[PDB]
Amino acid sequence: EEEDAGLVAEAEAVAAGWMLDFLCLSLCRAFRDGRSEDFRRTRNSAEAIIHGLSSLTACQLRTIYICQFLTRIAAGKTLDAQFENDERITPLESALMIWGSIEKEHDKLHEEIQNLIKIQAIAVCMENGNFKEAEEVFERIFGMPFKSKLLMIISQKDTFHSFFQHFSYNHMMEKIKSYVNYVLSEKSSTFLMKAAAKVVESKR
Amino acid sequence: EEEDAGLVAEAEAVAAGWMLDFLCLSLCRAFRDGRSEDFRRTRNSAEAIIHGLSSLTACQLRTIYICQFLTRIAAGKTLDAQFENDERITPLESALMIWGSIEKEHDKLHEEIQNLIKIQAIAVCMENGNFKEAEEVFERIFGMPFKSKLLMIISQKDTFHSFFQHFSYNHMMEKIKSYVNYVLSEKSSTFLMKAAAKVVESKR
Ligand SMILES: CS(=O)(=O)NC1(C(=O)O)CCCCC1
Ligand SMILES: CS(=O)(=O)NC1(C(=O)O)CCCCC1
Repeated sequence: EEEDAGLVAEAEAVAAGWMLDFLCLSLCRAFRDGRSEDFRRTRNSAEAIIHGLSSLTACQLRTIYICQFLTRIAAGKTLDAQFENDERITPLESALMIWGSIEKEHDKLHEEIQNLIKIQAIAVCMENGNFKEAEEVFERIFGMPFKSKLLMIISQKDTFHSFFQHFSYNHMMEKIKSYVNYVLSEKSSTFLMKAAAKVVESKR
Repeated sequence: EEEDAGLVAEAEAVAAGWMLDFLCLSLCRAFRDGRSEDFRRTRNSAEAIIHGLSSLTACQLRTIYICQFLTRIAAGKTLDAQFENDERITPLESALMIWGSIEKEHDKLHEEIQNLIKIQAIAVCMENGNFKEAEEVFERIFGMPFKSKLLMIISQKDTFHSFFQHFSYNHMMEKIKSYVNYVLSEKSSTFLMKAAAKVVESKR
């Protein structure tokens, strides 16, 4: 009776871990494919599942950080979104924090993604007339050559600058999508997805 | 490329169906055990998963009605909850609608549960001083012997009546819990729960 409830709770924790992995794989694919509504609905599902979990392995915490990073990147142009208790931190600043917190290799791709988020964190403020806020974002990030070029653009209030077109929002998204392509190949073999794909293939 | 995305979407629909079944089993157990916070968190998870599903088998629709019925029963005393587009329909009235919509046997237990919800739908209004609303609930439900006894109690405004203690809220909950005990035994063999319990048992 007391042992039965204990065995049930452990089984629920096992199933929840499988649901979290599947939902991360679904979120990464939606981000890659640009399926905006599917990403929104899948994020709602991962949030709910995460609140029903208590114990997290190091791998599950990395998986959660991935969902969080993609959620902030998708909301990168939504300056009204508050992802941290400090109301000043913009969505791309919150993404940059999670990017530097994941236990992952700091390869060339990692650094390019980091620098593209830094430039775009400022650019999105400028492209909305929020020039004072761009300087405040700049001070929190920077905490050069590029550093002084960026301060010069904020100071000149030239929102439509050629620098923000070379290191564009679309370039940041494409570099992030190439990274998500590695996460997708890694989680394609998780339990729920593997068992679901096997049921589908058996009906072909 | 176009066929790959199609196979992925079908696998996601298969996994979602397994998540819906597991989450119904988790919700029924929480209701039975009286684990209020676990029920609230699990309901949040089933809602999110349901919004990510498009096709529903007849069995999945029955499963959803079960989650809905238990959700309204749990909110039975919360008269500020609006479960239908018509703002007048109280939570126990909304539960009675789903109870008469499930494709299930109309055994003795089914009818006892139906009649206990009818009496309590009125009683909860009286026990909050909402006497006019109790008469309005009574008219929508009824739409005797019991019928005239109930009208007499509403008319006398005797909120604390001996009738509402014999056919009490606790009796309605206990009868509903015995029914949930049958749903729990039926869904204990669903894919995700069976596979999770097997992982737990293998570590013992
Ligand atoms: C806005 S969020 O913080 O990014 N949302 C999650 C949460 O747990 O809050 C974290 C992982 C993605 C979905 C759920
Ligand atoms: C308030 S509710 O309507 O009862 N919520 C569900 C929904 O889909 O809205 C239905 C099944 C239970 C959880 C999700």
